[PDB]
Amino acid sequence: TWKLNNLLLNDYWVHNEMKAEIKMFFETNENKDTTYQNLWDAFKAVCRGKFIALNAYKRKQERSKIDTLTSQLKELEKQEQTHSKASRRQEITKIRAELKEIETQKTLQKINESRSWFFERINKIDRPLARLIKKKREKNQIDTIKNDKGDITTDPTEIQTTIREYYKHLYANKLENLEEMDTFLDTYTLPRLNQEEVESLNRPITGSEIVAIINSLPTKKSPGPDGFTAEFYQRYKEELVPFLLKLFQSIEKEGILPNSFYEASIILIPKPGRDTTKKENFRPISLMNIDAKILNKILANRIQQHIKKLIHHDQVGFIPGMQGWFNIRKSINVIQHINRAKDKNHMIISIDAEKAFDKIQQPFMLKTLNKLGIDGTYFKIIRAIYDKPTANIILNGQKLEAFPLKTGTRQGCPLSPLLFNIVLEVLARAIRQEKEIKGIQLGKEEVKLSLFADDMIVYLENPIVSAQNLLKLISNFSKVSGYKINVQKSQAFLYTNNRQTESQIMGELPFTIASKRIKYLGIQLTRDVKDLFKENYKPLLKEIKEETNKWKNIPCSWVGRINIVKMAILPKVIYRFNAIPIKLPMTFFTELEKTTLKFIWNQKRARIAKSILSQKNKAGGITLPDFKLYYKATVTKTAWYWYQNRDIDQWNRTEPSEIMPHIYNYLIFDKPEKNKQWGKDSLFNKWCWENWLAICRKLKLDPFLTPYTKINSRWIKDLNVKPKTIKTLEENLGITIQDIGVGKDFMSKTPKAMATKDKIDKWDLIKLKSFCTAKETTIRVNRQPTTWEKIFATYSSDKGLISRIYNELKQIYKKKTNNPIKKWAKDMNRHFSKEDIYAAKKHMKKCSSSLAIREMQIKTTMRYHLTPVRMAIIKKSGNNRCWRGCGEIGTLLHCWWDCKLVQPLWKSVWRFLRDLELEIPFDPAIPLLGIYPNEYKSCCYKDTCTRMFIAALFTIAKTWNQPKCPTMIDWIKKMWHIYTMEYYAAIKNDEFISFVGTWMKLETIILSKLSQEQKTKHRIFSLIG
DNA sequence: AGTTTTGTTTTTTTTTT
DNA sequence: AAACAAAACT
RNA sequence: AAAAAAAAA
DNA sequence: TTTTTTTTTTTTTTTTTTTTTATAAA
DNA sequence: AAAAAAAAAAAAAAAAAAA
DNA sequence: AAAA
Ligand SMILES: Cc1cn([C@H]2CC[C@@H](COP(=O)(O)OP(=O)(O)OP(=O)(O)O)O2)c(=O)[nH]c1=O
Ligand SMILES: [Mg+2]
Ligand SMILES: [Zn+2]
Repeated sequence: TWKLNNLLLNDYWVHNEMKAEIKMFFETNENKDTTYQNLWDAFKAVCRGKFIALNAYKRKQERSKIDTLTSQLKELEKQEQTHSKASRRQEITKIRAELKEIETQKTLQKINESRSWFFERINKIDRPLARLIKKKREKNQIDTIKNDKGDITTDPTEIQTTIREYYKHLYANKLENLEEMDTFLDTYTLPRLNQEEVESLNRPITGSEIVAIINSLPTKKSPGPDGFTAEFYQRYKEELVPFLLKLFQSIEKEGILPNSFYEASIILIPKPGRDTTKKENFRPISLMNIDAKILNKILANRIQQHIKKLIHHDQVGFIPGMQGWFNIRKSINVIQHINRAKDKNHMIISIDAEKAFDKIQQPFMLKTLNKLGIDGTYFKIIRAIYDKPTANIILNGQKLEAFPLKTGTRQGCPLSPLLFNIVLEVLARAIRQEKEIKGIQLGKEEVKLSLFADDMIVYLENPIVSAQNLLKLISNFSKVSGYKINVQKSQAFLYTNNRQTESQIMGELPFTIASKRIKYLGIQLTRDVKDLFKENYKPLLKEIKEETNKWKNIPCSWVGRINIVKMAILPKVIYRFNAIPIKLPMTFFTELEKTTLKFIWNQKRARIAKSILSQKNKAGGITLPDFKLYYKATVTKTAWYWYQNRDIDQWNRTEPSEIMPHIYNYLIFDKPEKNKQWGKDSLFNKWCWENWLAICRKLKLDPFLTPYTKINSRWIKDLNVKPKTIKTLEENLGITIQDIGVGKDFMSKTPKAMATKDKIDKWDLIKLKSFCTAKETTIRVNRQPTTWEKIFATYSSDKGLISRIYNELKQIYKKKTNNPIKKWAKDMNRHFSKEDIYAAKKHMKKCSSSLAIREMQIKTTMRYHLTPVRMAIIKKSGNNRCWRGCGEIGTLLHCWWDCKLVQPLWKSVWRFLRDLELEIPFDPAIPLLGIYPNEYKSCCYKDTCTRMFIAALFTIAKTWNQPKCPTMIDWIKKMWHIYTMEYYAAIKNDEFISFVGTWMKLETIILSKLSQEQKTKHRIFSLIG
């Protein structure tokens, strides 16, 4: 089976001829005889023909030389068999040399192109470094199956039969009781779209909507069964989009898809931590054609706009703007309520659907869409999509015969997650409506359910009655929907007063009772909340320690090991903070910091101080992660939700509250409280407040009356004003006191405000007028807002809060550090200005794109390298003399610049600089630090000089303690290595116009100095010329 | 007039189902 | 995380 | 070896 | 009820003690 | 020579007792 | 060397 090779798209000739047939095919073909649905499948066949012909001609042509050499050489040696001749043997030798030459040239270029790609990515958070810590990807091979007879069988054809019969049977059985589906849908009250919303679904597709979806398709993904990739559609989007538009307009009119839209390839993926030999334990993922996914993406984007009308906020899975941590914190709050309660009669149940996407009955799903009011061209296209889908299974690389999909949604389709949620929402609305299943009461809140996709947790009171009635409702939903609950995964916590009562209830119900803990959404829920640190955070420390110990000998530098900690450790640490922001002992941070540094410095003491690595400005952009500041950023983030006061955020309302249950609405940018018994038992919210207040006083803010203080605040409510007045202002003028006006501007800011000024209850206005015109009010409200205050007040999205708060916290807590650049200035007798120190820092960032070259420069500036002076102090010895043996004191400036064994190399470099006809003083600050004297500031040759000097640093460092001169030829080899890596990458990026500027002059000089012998031994030849 | 800072856009990996 | 664009301040 | 949402660099 | 005083915890600053054996390439 | 850790002080908040 |  063909697949498009994406490298084939790169090529100028291939693009030109393919782009020519795309135009030619449609202008010839497009006539009344044939529909677009057929015409589109005919086009794809022709286009697949062309690519195979163009591949073959390309691949023949590139060996044409070797064809001619091999025939020509074989002809002369074919004569050599009959008679042996001298001059023929000479020509044979000549041509046979050239054949071996081109064999070598092809081999080297393959190696150098591979190396160049890796040279750009090294030590970067990228696929190579990700793969270094990963194991090998493990192949998709079924060689053993547990058999229907109970036997283990490895006969391949019996494997191919046993798998196919099982997957064919799973999808086969379509329910047929359509009368009962109506009766259940009538039983319960469901939402509906209005006429304006419905018109938004059914509107015509347009060219701008298509190109937007093409631009966003993921690159580097497997194609569908017809073999075309996302990169094809992105490349020819100009020619294709007119014809794609004609296709979708034809599908709207008729509700008929092309035949290829139904095709998909199933690949079987083993589920983690289950027997592979059981056929029961594989996940069938489906590969679909990219044109079919472009249509399905259109439909999913349209329904997603409305989805918050259809789906209650108990469901957070797949929904835009929701967070999984919402359900975690709500659940922990409920468990604490049960722990405190005097009379315990309560149960908490975790439920998962078995094969949730595969068991959805398609007739019930289409009835549900009609019951919500979805009809017209949108419903017509959805019905066409489920009309006859089929799958082929690809086992051991061999493509089996295809079966119909009579049930389920495809797992691998963009439209499947939302359709599943809309069907599950019918059951959720039924459970909430039914009052003989009793929720738990938390002050004024009732909590029955939390959902995350197919994952369900249920909170019940009086379980013997409530649990039986829940099961009966799910039985009835199963009969119509096909939904089924997964008996192996399902667990409960049961709370009762006496052992006898637990014994009886356990006998009734089908569920498995968890004594200590239930794993939930990535974390452990504990039966008592006091256990919460022990079960979640102490394991996480132990798991990070084991993980760094395994990696201890990986072959990367401290630069790469820092990036491993960011990529692998940091995401899981942030996830636990965000789910469970409880108050953590400082020993947690001490253990986490020691472990992480011990890994980065390879169990030897640090070469560069963690203080210096803290700031991006220092050490060339390399920066260490600060775990205490990420913790603080996560804890204070909650205050953004307190200010917003959203009706969806029921997770915030459910903390225990004897005193002042509304207080969190009042805390932020609002007036202080004199009662200080609130949040006495709070797990999360009280600790958030104490962190918020500490940061405000660090900044020297007054947090209590601000440019952002709301009209709906305690300030105005302590004035005794009627709610009709307060809400009138929010409806008419704005949210904040500043929107009203204060002092001189009290209402007079705008004509619409002065028009309002008469509209208020006569007594209220005089009360307001006194407060707004007071002297303290005028000063406090008129000040400029800081950046900290803008984070919590201004932004409408929660997106990216941790990232913003962390960047503020690093400026607020910024420390003093020693500067190595000042110590260099003391080793030389010179002063460096603030402008020089800035130049050294900019050079340390901009010397190269590769981390390999940048690391060398960073190590040199930051005084990384050991010296005899340092070692004499450490070893408590007088033997401070140069390891090379020139007899002088081994200072760092001796080692790099002044040792007579190093000096002949640096004079070589300056002799090249004179051949470039530059002029530069002979001054250690220029090559080592990158600090040039002012006259040279404006020169354009700095990029060339940077490659010359860093090559010299590599040469000296590779022989650091050895009693011999670094040589000019070793320098030339390094400089040529860098030239080769940059050349192939430059062509790949088409940066080649810049590349020729930098290297072209330098390359001519290097080649002039070598002999033909040296050039051959070291393979030094021009890649530009 | 030049340099520095802020914000958006393109590219990586990890978390859940 | 990088680079480019845009606006303000030295 | 595919999909959706979220997070960080 | 309000104000004052004492106790505990956390953060910042300064002093004192200890280190690794060469490096880049891999 | 340089980095890290420990030690000591200072500051604020919380709780109790008296004005 | 640490990708397709
Ligand atoms: C993890 C994962 C999940 N999905 C979707 C589609 C199904 C639902 C539920 O997944 P689940 O693990 O319950 O699997 P399920 O089918 O429910 O099988 P079980 O019977 O629950 O084991 O999420 C997916 O598309 N890709 C994935 O990699
Ligand atoms: Mg499931
Ligand atoms: Zn020396």
